[PDB]
Amino acid sequence: MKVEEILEKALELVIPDEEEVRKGREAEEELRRRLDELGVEYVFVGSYARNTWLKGSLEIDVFLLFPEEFSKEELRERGLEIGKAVLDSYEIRYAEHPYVHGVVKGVEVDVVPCYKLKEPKNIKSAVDRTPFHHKWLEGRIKGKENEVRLLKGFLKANGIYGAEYKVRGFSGYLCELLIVFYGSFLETVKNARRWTRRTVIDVAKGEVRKGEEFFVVDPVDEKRNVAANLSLDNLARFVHLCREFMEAPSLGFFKPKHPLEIEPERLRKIVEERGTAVFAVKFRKPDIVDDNLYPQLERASRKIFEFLERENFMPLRSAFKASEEFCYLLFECQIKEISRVFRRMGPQFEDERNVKKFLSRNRAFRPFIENGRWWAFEMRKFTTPEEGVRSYASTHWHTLGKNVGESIREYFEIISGEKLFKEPVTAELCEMMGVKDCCCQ
Amino acid sequence: MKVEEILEKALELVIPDEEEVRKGREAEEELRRRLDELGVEYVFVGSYARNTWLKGSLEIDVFLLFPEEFSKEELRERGLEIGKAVLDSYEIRYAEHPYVHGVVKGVEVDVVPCYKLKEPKNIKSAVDRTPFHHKWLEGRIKGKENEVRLLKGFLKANGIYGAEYKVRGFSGYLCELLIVFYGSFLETVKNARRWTRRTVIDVAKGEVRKGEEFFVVDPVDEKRNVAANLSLDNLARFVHLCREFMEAPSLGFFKPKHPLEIEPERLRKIVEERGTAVFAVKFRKPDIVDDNLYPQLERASRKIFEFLERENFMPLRSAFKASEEFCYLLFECQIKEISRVFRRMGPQFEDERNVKKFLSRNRAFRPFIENGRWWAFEMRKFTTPEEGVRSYASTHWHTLGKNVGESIREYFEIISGEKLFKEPVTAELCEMMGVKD
RNA sequence: GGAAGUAGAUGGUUCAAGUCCAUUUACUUCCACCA
RNA sequence: GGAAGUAGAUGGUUCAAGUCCAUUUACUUCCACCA
Ligand SMILES: Nc1ncnc2c1ncn2[C@@H]1O[C@H](COP(=O)(O)OP(=O)(O)OP(=O)(O)O)[C@@H](O)[C@H]1O
Ligand SMILES: [Mg+2]
Ligand SMILES: [Mg+2]
Repeated sequence: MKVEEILEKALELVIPDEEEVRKGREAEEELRRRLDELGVEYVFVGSYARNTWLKGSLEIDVFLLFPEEFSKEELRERGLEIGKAVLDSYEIRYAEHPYVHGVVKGVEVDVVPCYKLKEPKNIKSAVDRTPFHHKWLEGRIKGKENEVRLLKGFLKANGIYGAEYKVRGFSGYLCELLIVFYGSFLETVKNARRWTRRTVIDVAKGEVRKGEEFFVVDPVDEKRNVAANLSLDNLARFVHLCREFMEAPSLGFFKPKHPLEIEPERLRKIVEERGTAVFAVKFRKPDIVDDNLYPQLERASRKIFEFLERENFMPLRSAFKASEEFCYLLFECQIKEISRVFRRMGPQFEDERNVKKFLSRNRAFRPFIENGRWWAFEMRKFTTPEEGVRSYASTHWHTLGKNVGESIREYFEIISGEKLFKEPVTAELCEMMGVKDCCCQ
Repeated sequence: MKVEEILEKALELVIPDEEEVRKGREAEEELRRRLDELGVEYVFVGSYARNTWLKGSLEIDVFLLFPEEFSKEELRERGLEIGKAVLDSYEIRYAEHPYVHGVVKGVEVDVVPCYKLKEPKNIKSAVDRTPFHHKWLEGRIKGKENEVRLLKGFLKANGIYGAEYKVRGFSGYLCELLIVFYGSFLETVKNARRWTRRTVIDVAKGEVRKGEEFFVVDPVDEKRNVAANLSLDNLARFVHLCREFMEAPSLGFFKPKHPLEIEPERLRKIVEERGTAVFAVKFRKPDIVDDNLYPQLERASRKIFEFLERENFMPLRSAFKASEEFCYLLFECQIKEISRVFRRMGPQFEDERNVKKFLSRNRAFRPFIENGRWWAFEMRKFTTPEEGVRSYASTHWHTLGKNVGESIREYFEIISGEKLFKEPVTAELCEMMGVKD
């Protein structure tokens, strides 16, 4: 019931069992053999090399150390070559930096080429700091492995673990740095209660200061923010979570929640009670990696939200979902239907030439004078948010992300009501609307 | 059919025929006999005394001159007493300054008490500059009185004659100062096309200058703006009217625009086409003079319009109507119905104590973080502008004018649709909506 | 692919566009995919 | 009766509103009712 006993039981959730450890060790042995046989230069890095990986998430990182002189294309060719040669099976899928993902003896492996630099200043490939991260952490993280695993488990259970665009949260490496800086999970959590959007953590200097934004200085590269891709809102969520946990510590904070199946009827009743327009833009998912797709979904949904705000539909929040074959951009608005008529501002009464020009247009209704200015009634070409978005997405597809917008150009549809509640978007609708009691465990 | 021809056909509408001119003289005969009987110091002033009133708009002005020693109360009692004695029929209804309205041999009369002071500066009673107004216009208006009639008829036809709150247009006295200034109706109309909201007209100096506001300076009182009560919008409407007349002169500018009757069903159709929420607050009309009522209706309208704005009902315009029994506050809104759920801004995430208090509130839905701050979903008590206004008027009756607010306190209703279209508000709704035909 | 920045060009909307909606050229940086 | 200003005294709403919604005391003009 006290934190210490909570943390004891939480360890059972985050520490790999021996069987998984063994499986890891054997795959490592086979990998070393295959790599030694190739006469190639490599280093084991990341959480496997440092024993800071989470139970159930074993993945080995092998880095291939190439001459700095190699072209980016040579780095790609050789890296991919070696990767395919040493893995039992493999997939090649990446946004910018080339690497091979695959499996050795049932264990997942990233085989990543990088440049063998003397110093990680003026990095040549995106991943060149990673060998230096490992060397910096290796003799500083000893005996703190399980503190790292607690922080990772805590973050993961609360959906803010990982720096990738799909999460915009805390990387593993960031977790390790925090644990070195504060000494323990408990100390990190206690101090994070006092973090601000201006907090700078400089682990190499042993220092917390104030800057322009939240910045965790990489001890390997003073210019690098390790928390560069942690969103303001996810920072906010972690700070609030640390405050909640200290107030009432519970094993529940390490237990992930999953969305409940909600009947389309609970949904109908909820939307009816809210009195809002709830609708989605649906279109075929571009065949691109997550790290390209997610910022494009984010862009498309903002541009449309922004359209809905300037057209006076009073959008509340938006959300999105990428399924296997489709994407959905979700919106909720306060205004289900607006009037046809609106006001357009004309010139001041003194300005005769400009008043003429304003009055020259034929309208259904007479212009009028109000507070020394001419005004006119005009008519909208749409009166519902759905009609607005049909128009907007048809004509502004191009501004909705490179691949998302091109897909929307080819086909999109607007869905609402039970048709929507039948789409795989109920978790996102529930979160968007702040529906109580729709998640469990 | 050119400009000067239009102006001459216009005279038949503004110049009183000799029979009503005679009607006035023998009422003035009977007035001077009755007043020349109690002694009484009195002086005929106003438009009758300058010969500048409109055809069929004959009212005589008689001013009782009282020594400056007379109290506020004795000016009232003694002045009212003389007015009652001298008039065949009489009514006593006023906002501040006491007078008697009545009839003598079929002619309307005002009997007005005032202080006979030297210099109309540092004024004692509200009406003290009027006899001096007349002493200035005496000769200066001779041979120009028909140009005055032309201007008054032009303003009267366009709903902008009169300085009273019901109108907020041009006073008869102002009309005479303009004709004295510019020389003719035509010259006034020609020049007024170039008036701004900043124009200052000083007749005593004989100049048009640019000042802080529209200020037609009284020659007998340079502190006083004769156009004090002319609304910016009615100035704007006159200036435009002048531009329209000079661009294409017509006798139609001198005839009152037709009432143009619209039946409930056509009005209904138009509202449906606009897609707006159109409704009224109806209540019993306070038994008060117009000059007290109309500023309160304006205030009530504005206060409710501002409520509708901040409640996101997107009001377009408002209007009001006073009948014999009832008053109506009319509104058109872009939003017929709003959602029950809305967003309310909470504190920045760093502020632990305020977040805690923000989150302690009992709500139907879970609060959320957006761009570094907490937000709550909250639930409205009303979802339509009619129910919103019902709540507002019940709760804020006190802020809606002294008497108008008191009447709303005891009873009001919100009315829309066929029921609203049955009410005598059709003129105001058409004006509000810019309805044509 | 997304974001930030600098120096520009253009279309549309409007009585009126440095100001709103978009389109576009160059040079900068950054982030995600490994950590 | 409405409006503008000078010195304030409250209440309500809100996480917090010297900034939102209202209430009130004194002084000081102004406007409409006649012109
Ligand atoms: N041609 C135009 N059409 C529509 N709106 C305009 C136009 N020009 C200016 N505006 C408006 O003015 C904004 C541009 O800022 P700017 O510096 O011109 O102030 P401003 O418009 O002159 O404001 P104000 O008229 O109230 O002084 C725009 O956001 C827009 O709302
Ligand atoms: Mg790994
Ligand atoms: Mg008169």
